[PDB]
Parts: sequence; C-alpha cells; structure tokens
Amino acid sequence: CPLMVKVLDAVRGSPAINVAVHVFRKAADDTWEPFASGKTSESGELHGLTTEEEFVEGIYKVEIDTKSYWKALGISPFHEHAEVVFTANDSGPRRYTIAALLSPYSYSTTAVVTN
Amino acid sequence: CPLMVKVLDAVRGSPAINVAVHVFRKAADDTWEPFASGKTSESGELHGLTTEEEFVEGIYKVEIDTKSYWKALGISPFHEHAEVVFTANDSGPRRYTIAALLSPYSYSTTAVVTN
Amino acid sequence: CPLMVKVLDAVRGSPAINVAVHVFRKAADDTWEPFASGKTSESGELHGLTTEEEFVEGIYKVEIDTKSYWKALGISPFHEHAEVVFTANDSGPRRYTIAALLSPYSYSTTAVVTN
Amino acid sequence: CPLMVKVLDAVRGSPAINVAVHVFRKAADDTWEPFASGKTSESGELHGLTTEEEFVEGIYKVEIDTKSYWKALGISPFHEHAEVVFTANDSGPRRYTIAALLSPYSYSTTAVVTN
Repeated sequence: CPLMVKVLDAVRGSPAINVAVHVFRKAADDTWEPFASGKTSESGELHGLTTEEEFVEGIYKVEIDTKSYWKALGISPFHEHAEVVFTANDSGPRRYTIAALLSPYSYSTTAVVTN
Repeated sequence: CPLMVKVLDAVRGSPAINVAVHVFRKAADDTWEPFASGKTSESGELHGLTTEEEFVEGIYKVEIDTKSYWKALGISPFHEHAEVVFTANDSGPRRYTIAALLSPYSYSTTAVVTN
Repeated sequence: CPLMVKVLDAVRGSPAINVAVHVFRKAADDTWEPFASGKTSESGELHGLTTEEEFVEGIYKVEIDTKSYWKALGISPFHEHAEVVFTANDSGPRRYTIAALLSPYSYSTTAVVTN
Repeated sequence: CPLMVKVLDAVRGSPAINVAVHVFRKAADDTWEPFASGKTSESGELHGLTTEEEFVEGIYKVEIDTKSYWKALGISPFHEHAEVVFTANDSGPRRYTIAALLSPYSYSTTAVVTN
C-alpha cells in the first residue's frame, strides 16, 4: 500500500468518515489524469488506492472533498476541498501517508514518507 | 483590500518572505484563469491583490509557491505548492485573509473572514 | 511590546475574542509566579503584557484559556487550556508573538520572533 | 490501551522517535502527581502508559519533551516542551490518542477520543 489517506475531524476529535478522495496524476500533456478514488472508512483511513506497479514517478494531486463532509454535518465551511500536490517516487518507490486535519475554516495536511 | 495572504515559516519562527502567490478565478468552462499574483513582503503579507469592484462572487484558487521557498533555503520539501480553493460570498464579512503556516512536510491554512 | 499573543478561531474563521491569557515566569524554586494577564481584543490580539525592562531572560509560560472560550460558544472542548512554554533569549530577535489557532479538539501554536 | 501518544516530525515527514513523554494527574491537593512515562518507538507511538483500571477520572497533563528531540538533531527550537492538559473519563471510560506534530518553532496537538 504505497499511498494511504487519513482524515481527522478537529471539531469532534474523531476520524472523519465517508470523506470522498480523488487522486490525479499529471500527464505528459500537462493535464490532470484521473488516477484513483475512494472514500474514508470508519477509521478515517482510505486504503487500496493503488499498487506499487501502477504508482510510478510523477506529480500527483490528492483532492479531499471537505466541503461535502461539513455540509452533511450542517456546517457551511470555507474551502471547496483540500488539495495536496506532490512529486512521488522520484528517488525510487516510497510509501506515502497523506494526513489531513479538518476544521470548518481551516485545515492542516501532513505527509509521512517511508522507504 | 478584500483579499490578503499571510504566510509564516514554522521552522524559523518568522514571516515567510518572498513567497510567490498566484490567484485564479474559476471560469465558465471550469478552467482556472489567472486573476492576481505577488510576492509576500518582509512581514510575510501580500496586500493589494484585487479590489472591491473586481472581487465578485465566484470560486477562487490561491496558489502558494512553497516548493520554491524551501528550495531557496536549502531544505527538501514535500509539496509542489499549497492550494487554497474557496467561494467568495457577498453575504458574510467582506475581508478575506488567507493565512498559511509552512513546514517542509506539512502546512496549515486558515481563512480569517471579518469586517 | 516584546511579548504579544494572537489567537484565531478555526471553526468560525475569525479572531478569537475575549480569550483570557495568563503569563507566568519560572522562579528560582521551579514554581510558576504570575507575571502578566489580559483578554484578547476584537482583533484576537493581546498587547501590553510587559515591557523591555521587565522581560528579562528566563523561562516563561503562556496559558491560553481555551476551555472557557469554547464553553461560552456552546461547543464541547477537549483541553483545559493551551500552554506555551519557552525560554526568552537576548541574542535573537527581540519581539515575541505567540500565535495560536484553536479548534475544539486540536490547537496549533507558533512563535513568530522578529526585530 | 486507554491512553496513547503519537508524535510526528513536520520537517522530515517521519515519525518522531525516542521522544520522552511524562504524564501527570492532578491530585486532591491541587498538585501534579507523576502518573506514567515512556518514550516513542520507531513508529512515533507510545503504548502501554496505563490501564483502564488505573486511568480513573481526573485532569491529566501529557508533557512531550520536544526540546531534547530537536537538540539531538542540531536544532535549537522555541518551546521547552509541548504540554497537553485535559479532563479524562468524566463521562465514563474512553480511549484517548494524543497526537503531536512538531516543527522547531511550532507544534500542533490533536486528541482523538473514542468510546
């Protein structure tokens, strides 16, 4: 599992469940090609997006659909979504955990990269 | 100015100076059209991006060039840039400050919306 | 002022107003002696805590009363308060801004130290 | 495992290993009684601090020794330590994960509480 996404809710102090996540890869023509998608589970984690074979070097965009998450809780948040853009595997294959901590008008995102 | 950007450096405990910022507006065809740009000052702030007249309701994207910032400091960063995407609304407060706190492998962004 | 405190509300996207702040200095016997206190203004800032003369080198604790802040808003919080503990040094920059970003179950704090 | 501590390094994008953690409980006499201690492992996690039986209702303080961590990496950071203070188990037993994200001049801390 080379790419995992974990999302927490800073208002409730709980995992953020059922959060939609769309991943894109920058193509040779400079456009964003859809790469993988899924939704977080009860643990706030999204596993199985891709495989080591498919996850080649490139620039990736992880789009976390925070607006839909907050709206379902009765909240009108600031951001449309949280976007996380990074080059992956340029020094060989690595495992990436993309974490996000959500509040209605703020979010943080962190990458944990292991070899 | 209705839209301001403020950036801090979490490693040095200082304003993040000379950080390039590009603002885009979502067009009818869903593409991003350049709207405004600038570099943060010695105070880490970017003022004068737009005007009350030009800043109409719509979806905007604020792109913070964090990769170049860390590169200039000789520190290996994770993200290509920090992206802040939001809808501007005439209802609530009229002043938007997009704040960002930067670390090499993590960043936080907050919208401070006031009158 | 050599020491300023600035607090933001991550839920409302606004300055955190009327937040009580207590500053302590570490005494010879290792106990915390009250040093200065105040409430954040409508801008979320607390100025005038101390003076250049009084703010000598030493270890200080800045206590931010986050529990009462959330309580007043009818929102259940996790922490009793946010504590910021640091050593004041004559060497580096002389102005200390203790920034804090508050959510009910999470907070971030950053020291912006400048001239 | 009712109380776990997890620490990440925002500069390296990795778990923060060998970080000392001291936990205290507020006594009936208003003083901080030492409750448990340990150090984070290779995963940046600290397990086995206490048991459900020992972890009764009370106000707890989790002190994370961030200064020593940064110093070992050649960095002189701002904070002496990160303190996390909270009431636990006032509505019956819960499981608490205390997370911290470290940068030299900034840190965030989040609580994930489950039943």
